[PDB]
Amino acid sequence: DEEIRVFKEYSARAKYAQNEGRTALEANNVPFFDIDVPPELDGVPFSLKARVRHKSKGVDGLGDYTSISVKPAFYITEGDETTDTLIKYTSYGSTGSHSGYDFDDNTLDVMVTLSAGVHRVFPVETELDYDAVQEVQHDWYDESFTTFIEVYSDDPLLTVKG
Ligand SMILES: [Ca+2]
Ligand SMILES: [Ca+2]
Repeated sequence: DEEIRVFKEYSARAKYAQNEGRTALEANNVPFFDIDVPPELDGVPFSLKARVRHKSKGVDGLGDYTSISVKPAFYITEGDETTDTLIKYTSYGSTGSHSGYDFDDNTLDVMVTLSAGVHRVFPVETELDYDAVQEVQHDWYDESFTTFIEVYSDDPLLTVKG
């Protein structure tokens, strides 16, 4: 069995966000999930992933051939869920028009090194595309063309075996 530890699934489009700290993102209703890092993973790098869908064609009335640059990230509290400082994690960028075919879904795949205890994770889109700004007046904290279908880990360090 190739085990998968699911952390969360999201149906809503992820919001554009710069690294403005935990309080700012929560104020703007950026959904999150918490990960409780156990003592045996205290300060130990592990793999965190997301199934990511980019879909731009006609979204908010955007042109079907408009090129949209994307770069999803996790923003994760360095301290616990009550602290503000966030660390940025990215792994890929993509560009051009996006149809959002499930067989084209991308994978954010990062190495995360965290202290023991709870950390809050914000799945976000970090790239605000200028064509989007001009065509459909997208700005920071608007819903982007990026959706975190599922956040997960297939790292044996995190999964329940079976
Ligand atoms: Ca296995
Ligand atoms: Ca563009």
